[PDB]
Amino acid sequence: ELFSQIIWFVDDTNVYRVPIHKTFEGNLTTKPINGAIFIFNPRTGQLFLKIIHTSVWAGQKRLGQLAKWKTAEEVAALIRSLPVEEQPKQIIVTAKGMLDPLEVHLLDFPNIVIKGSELQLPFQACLKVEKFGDLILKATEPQMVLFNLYDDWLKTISSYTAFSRLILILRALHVNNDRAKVILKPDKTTITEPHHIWPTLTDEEWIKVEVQLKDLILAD
Repeated sequence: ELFSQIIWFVDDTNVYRVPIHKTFEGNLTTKPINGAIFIFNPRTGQLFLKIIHTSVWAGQKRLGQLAKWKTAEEVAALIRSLPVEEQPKQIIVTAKGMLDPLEVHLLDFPNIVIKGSELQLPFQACLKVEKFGDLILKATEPQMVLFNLYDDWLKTISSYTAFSRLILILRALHVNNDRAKVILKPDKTTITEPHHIWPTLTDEEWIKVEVQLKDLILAD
């Protein structure tokens, strides 16, 4: 199932980013900031972060549409740089407009099945995590960076449990950033290792955190 085959979630929601601002003259700004494609392996925790520099948009119209195609191009490029045995067997998109661009970009990979999903998996929230947000903001050229979004969790829990824990974190951060961060710091001495994304907590502390995140998402 979702935990067997190499599977990737692809999120395009942060690729083309135009902050909403009204100029002194009363018009909306149109200038983009750097974005990123998130490509996520839910069994291993592996994240490929492709940073999208604003220079790539210079020139053309209907950039929201074009960004779906850019995302697909970059997914295809990643696949071609990997050995066959590391290539995904399934690609899952939560955005419907990704389906046709991916289908056209992956015609050379007949093994790869592309499907849509109604799952709420908001990588948007990673833009609020400073490790990622700063890296994206400050980039001066495109590049790709590797991450392990499960930290050391798989030493003691299953991929299923880790995936659930991550979705709860991202969803909580997405609906209520400030309260999510409070929940994720239960003690003054709670820290996050420099190479980790998330705090170091005991598995009992995580049970309690996970209930509170669920509650926060339910409260909206």
